[PDB]
Amino acid sequence: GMTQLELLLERIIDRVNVNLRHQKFDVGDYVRRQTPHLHYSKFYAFYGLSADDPVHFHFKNSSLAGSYLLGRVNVLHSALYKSDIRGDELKRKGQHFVCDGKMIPLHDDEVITIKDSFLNKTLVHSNSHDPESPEEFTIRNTVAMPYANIHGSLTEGSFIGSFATVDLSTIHNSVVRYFSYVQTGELVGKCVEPGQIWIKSGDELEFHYSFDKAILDKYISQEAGSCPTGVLMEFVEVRQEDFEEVFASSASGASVSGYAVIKGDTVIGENVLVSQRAYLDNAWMGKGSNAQENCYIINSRLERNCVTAHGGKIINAHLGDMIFTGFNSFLQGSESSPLKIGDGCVVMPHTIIDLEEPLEIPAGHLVWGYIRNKADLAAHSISFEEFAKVDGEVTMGRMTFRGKGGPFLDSFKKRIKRILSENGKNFTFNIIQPYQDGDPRGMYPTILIQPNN
Amino acid sequence: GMTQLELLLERIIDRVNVNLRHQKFDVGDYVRRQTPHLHYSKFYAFYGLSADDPVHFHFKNSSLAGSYLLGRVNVLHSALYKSDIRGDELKRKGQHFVCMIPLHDDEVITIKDSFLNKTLVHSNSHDPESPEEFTIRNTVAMPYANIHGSLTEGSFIGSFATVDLSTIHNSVVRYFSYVQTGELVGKCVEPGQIWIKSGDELEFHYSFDKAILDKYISQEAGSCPTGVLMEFVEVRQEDFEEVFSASGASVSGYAVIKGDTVIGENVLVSQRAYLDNAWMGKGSNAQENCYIINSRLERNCVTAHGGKIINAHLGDMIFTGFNSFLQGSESSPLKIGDGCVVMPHTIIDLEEPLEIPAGHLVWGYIRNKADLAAHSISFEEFAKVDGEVTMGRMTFRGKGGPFLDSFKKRIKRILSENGAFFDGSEGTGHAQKNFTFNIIQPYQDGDPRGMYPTILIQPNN
Ligand SMILES: [Cl-]
Ligand SMILES: [Cl-]
Ligand SMILES: [Cl-]
Ligand SMILES: [Cl-]
Ligand SMILES: [Cl-]
Ligand SMILES: [Cl-]
Repeated sequence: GMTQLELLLERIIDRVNVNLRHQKFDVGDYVRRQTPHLHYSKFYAFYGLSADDPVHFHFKNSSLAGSYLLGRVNVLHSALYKSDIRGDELKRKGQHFVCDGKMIPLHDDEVITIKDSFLNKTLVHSNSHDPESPEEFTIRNTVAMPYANIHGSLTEGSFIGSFATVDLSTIHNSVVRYFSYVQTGELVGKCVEPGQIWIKSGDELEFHYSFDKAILDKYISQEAGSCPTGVLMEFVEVRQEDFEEVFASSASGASVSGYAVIKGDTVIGENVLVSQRAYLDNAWMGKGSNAQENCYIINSRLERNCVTAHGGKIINAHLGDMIFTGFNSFLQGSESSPLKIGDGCVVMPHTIIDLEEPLEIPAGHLVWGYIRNKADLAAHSISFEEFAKVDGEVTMGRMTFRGKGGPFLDSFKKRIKRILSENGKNFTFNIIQPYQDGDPRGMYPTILIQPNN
Repeated sequence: GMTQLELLLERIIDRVNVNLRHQKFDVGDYVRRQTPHLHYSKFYAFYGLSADDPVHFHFKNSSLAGSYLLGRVNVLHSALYKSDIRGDELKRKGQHFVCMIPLHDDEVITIKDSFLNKTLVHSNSHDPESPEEFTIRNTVAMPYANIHGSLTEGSFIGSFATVDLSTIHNSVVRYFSYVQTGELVGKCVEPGQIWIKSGDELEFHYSFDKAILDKYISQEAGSCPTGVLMEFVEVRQEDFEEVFSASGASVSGYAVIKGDTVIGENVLVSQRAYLDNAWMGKGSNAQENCYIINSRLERNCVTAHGGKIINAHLGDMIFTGFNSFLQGSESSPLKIGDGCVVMPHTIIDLEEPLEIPAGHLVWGYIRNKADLAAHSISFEEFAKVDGEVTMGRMTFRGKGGPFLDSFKKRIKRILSENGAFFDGSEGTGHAQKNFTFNIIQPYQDGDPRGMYPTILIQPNN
């Protein structure tokens, strides 16, 4: 027969597949593996406990192997493998969901509910931005691959590829493939191929970029039945070890999680926030800067007020005042080819800078795509000053934009500003173990954790 | 302002004191301590998970620091410090408590508004008033106490005290006292009393000299237990932390096995058993919290919880009672002949070599031969008794024969259930017929520090 876990996976596969059926996309070989009951029972999982935030966890008929969960989370008939479910931004009862001048009071504390889903090394963060569900950040009938980001995005009946990002969007019965970024409000019954960057707000704003596959695949790709490969993968994996070490484990206004890696000649300035799963190596953090979960900052200097979003990687770079580095960005200079970024620049999500020569980006530029040199930069950037005049359609190679450039640019300024603001929490991670043998091996029993009266 | 744990303890104390108010007994200083929140948060607890037995745990408003829990257990508004709650023998739905009523439900342990310190809870409910519920409520228990098949309520159980197969209500049972009396209501049992009482036609009493007892074990309010017995166990609790091929045999991974220990066939060595240079003959059974050291046990020997055997040679089917301390040495070796029954809370501390003949009943305090004479009797002579007998500090009323058979029946049944008589087919038992201890952690800071949150663990549908 099949073990409970082997059966659990097949049922998830089947539920996801029926929902995705119109996309003729089979998740099976992305999920399915060798005697997982044996692989999974090897692992603990961890749940956060805080004196200051009332606990809620409900784990029912699931596996959690190697996962960390924080906040209020239900895991139902699911399998989470080395994922991070971060419910620290979830709203509380009596708080309001605000929408186009309406305010909807929450009946109950917001929870993250994961149901009939398989999440592999996936980060789930922020909260519900869909007024259909203000009390629940629902992920159901979903598969997500390594280093995916489900950021403030209700997801159902969908597939989220490796290093794919879904941002403040409702995802319904859709495929978002590796290294694709989606911020569209809603994505319904779609198939987004790999290496697409897509922003869409209303009917007067739309940005699209598309990576040359031949180039992208070197950094990240994945084939069904096999796990992801490429530079980005090597990069994160080769460092996961150092994260282990730090788990087992001076500047005014600064906060540095114990759950961050801090390495070499790192200098933490004032008002600097370094969150968990942040990785700093020889990092000079200028006043006001903010490293976020799952970002890497290496042999770099950030002058001031720089925000690095989740999955953001910065190597051998010098950043000025208030640079915003988007999701999953790979900004690699070297010692022979240093990278400079001028004040106020916005580096769009999923930007890959991999220098062959020294490069300096001038202040007040919007940057995207693939950049190795000066020519590439010219083909993959524009100044705020020029772009802010745009009212219509612009094409620059693999990039198209439709709408007003001013408000677009402003959407990014507001976002860094809000992060730097809000930015300016006492808890530990408790162990949870699975069945060690027999049929239920690798499964966790039905567990309900809550506060004492 | 008090923390949640400090407050929890006070609440417990106040409840238990109301129960005990007619005895004017204050449990306060036995329970209470310095910044307990800081101390208890330093510890993990453990719950047993089986693929084979449906899990049930419910922990509400409690601290579990350093404790181990197994089987169907509810812990409510309680503080359990380094205790062992063992529900492995609880009954199941459809089984039949003889008095025959059926159980309509699986039997559950419920501990509520109690404080249990290095206490062993075992067996099940022997009260026909409460067949489906083994309750321990408004109770305080001190180190190395046994609550064995005994419902307790509004009571105090002293250090190394044992309450066996009895319902204990608004009573104080003091240190190293053994009670098996069916029910013990509104009583006060002083230290070092051994009391068995069945119906109206049976009663046994022994009493230790206090000057003597106190050297082995004593406790005063506000302080923890002292004495030889305390130094003995504590000097070894370390070897336990570390730890945490014979036909028909079963040795727990959670047991200590040391030196030149030999595990015979059909041998059952349970968790928290401690063997060191123990030759364990076929059928023998080392239970939780027992110690067997520099000893040879010939066969079918059962050593009850707390039983300690040192530098001894035991024959065939010796029954060593609860919390016994049987110490010989190399210059003073101890021999116990076939079939002997060593009553609960027996203390042998040899000054000279001593051999106990086969088919003897032993109790009390024994260092030499003179003492042995004063503190034992042959089954053959005792079986003749129908009436009253006195032997020094020992008193007996009833029929000696039935009394003896009550012991024999027990060892025999234990052996049997243990699968001591495994032929390779029939006589199958525990030693032949599986879980892990999983961790739980408390709150590490603030107000709730040292507390565990509310946890409900159950099977998947
Ligand atoms: Cl896997
Ligand atoms: Cl919406
Ligand atoms: Cl993909
Ligand atoms: Cl204590
Ligand atoms: Cl104990
Ligand atoms: Cl006492």
